[PDB]
Amino acid sequence: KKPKLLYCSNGGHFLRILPDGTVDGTRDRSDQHIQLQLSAESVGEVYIKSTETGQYLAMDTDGLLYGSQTPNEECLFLERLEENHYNTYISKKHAEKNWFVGLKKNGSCKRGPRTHYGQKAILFLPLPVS
Ligand SMILES: O=C(O)[C@@H]1O[C@@H](O[C@H]2[C@H](O)[C@@H](NS(=O)(=O)O)[C@@H](O[C@H]3[C@H](O)[C@@H](OS(=O)(=O)O)[C@H](O[C@H]4[C@H](O)[C@@H](NS(=O)(=O)O)[C@@H](O[C@H]5[C@H](O)[C@@H](OS(=O)(=O)O)[C@H](O[C@H]6[C@H](O)[C@@H](NS(=O)(=O)O)[C@@H](O)O[C@@H]6COS(=O)(=O)O)O[C@H]5C(=O)O)O[C@@H]4COS(=O)(=O)O)O[C@H]3C(=O)O)O[C@@H]2COS(=O)(=O)O)[C@H](OS(=O)(=O)O)[C@@H](O)[C@@H]1O
Repeated sequence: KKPKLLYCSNGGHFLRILPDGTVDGTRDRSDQHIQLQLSAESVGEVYIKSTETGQYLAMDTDGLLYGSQTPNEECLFLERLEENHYNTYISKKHAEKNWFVGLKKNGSCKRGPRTHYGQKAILFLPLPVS
C-alpha cells in the first residue's frame, strides 16, 4: 500500500482526478494526478485519494465521479477482485444500484448507472508508482 496507479484496461488509461475535481483517465505515465493512495477503511472498503491534490474519489447521487476535498460517505468503495484478477470498485453508498468506478474506452469517466458487474470498463489494475 504505497501510492499506486489505477490502470483501466478498457482503453488502457490511468484514472485521474484533476485539480478541479474532474475525474477521468489518461495515457500519460507522466501525469501529476494519476498517483493515488488507497486507504482501507475496513475489511473490503477503501478510500482513493489524489496524493497530488489531496482530493478523494467520490461518486455523487447520479453516479458521476468527482474529487471531494473531505472524506465523506460518498467516498468509500467496496474493492473487489474479479475472475481475470482485476480490481473493481463499487460505490458503497449506491452498492444496491450496482454503480462502479469505470472508464469509457475513450478515457472519459463512465457514469455510474451505465456501469455494471461484468463490464470491462470496471476493471482496474493497481500498478506501482515512481
Ligand atoms: O435509441 C436511441 O435512439 C438511443 O438510445 C440510446 O442509445 C442506445 C444505442 O442506440 C443502442 N444500440 S443497439 O442498437 O441497441 O445496439 C445501445 O448501444 C449500446 C450497445 O451496447 C453498443 O451499440 S453498437 O455497438 O451496436 O453501436 C455500443 O456499445 C459501446 C459501449 O457502450 C462502449 N463502452 S465504453 O466502456 O464506454 O467504452 C464500448 O464498449 C467497448 C468496451 O471495450 C467494452 O465495453 S464495456 O463492457 O466496458 O462496457 C466491451 O468490450 C468487449 C469487446 O468489444 C468484445 N469484442 S467482440 O466483438 O464481442 O468479440 C469482447 O472483447 O468482450 C469485451 C468485454 O465484454 S463484456 O464481457 O464486458 O461484455 O465492448 C466494447 C465495444 O463494443 O467496442 O464501445 C461499444 C461499441 O460502441 S461503438 O460506438 O460502436 O464503438 O453502444 C452502447 C451505448 O450505450 O451507447 O444502447 C444505447 C444506450 O441505450 S440505453 O439508453 O438503453 O442505455 C442512447 O440513450 S441516451 O440515454 O444516451 O439518450 C441515445 O444515444 C439514443 O437516444
